[PDB]
Amino acid sequence: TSITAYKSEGESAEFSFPLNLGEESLQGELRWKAEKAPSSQSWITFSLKNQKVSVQKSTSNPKFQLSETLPLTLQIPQVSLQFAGSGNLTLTLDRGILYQEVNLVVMKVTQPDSNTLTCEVMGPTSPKMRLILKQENQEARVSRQEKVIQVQAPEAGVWQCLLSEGEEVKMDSKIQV
Repeated sequence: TSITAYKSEGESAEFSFPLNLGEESLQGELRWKAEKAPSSQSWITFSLKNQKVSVQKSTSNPKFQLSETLPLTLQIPQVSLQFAGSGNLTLTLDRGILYQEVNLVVMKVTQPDSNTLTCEVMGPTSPKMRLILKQENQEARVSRQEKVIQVQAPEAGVWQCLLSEGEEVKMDSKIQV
């Protein structure tokens, strides 16, 4: 089921749904819940006929983009902490309602003044997930088990910011301070 896409702001998230591509025709719908402003209405309606995907009136916020053919890739295109959350991609009567869960977690690293270095993430994170601000190739300076960690008066250099679950680093992002 589930699929998670980890991205730094300003990047593209692209999900790929690669299931049982026979001669199928579908009606498909994707609806999204953006994490802090859960203003319901995000969706895209599309249809499949002969391997050509098509969109029946979609939404515009975020601008979901669908692949005009198989394989059915949905791409949210210039990610932002404000679009992180998750949604389900319902597929239809292929034979029944086939479904997929989809998520997007977003990281934002900033140097707000020069006392501050910040790293914040938004979206669906496990609680065995911690944020880490490190110097480019050195060791973790801060490793807090929160969603926004901060570092006081960072030494000039490449800092890196990482999201890890267990010994698994889900993602990272660098900044030159």
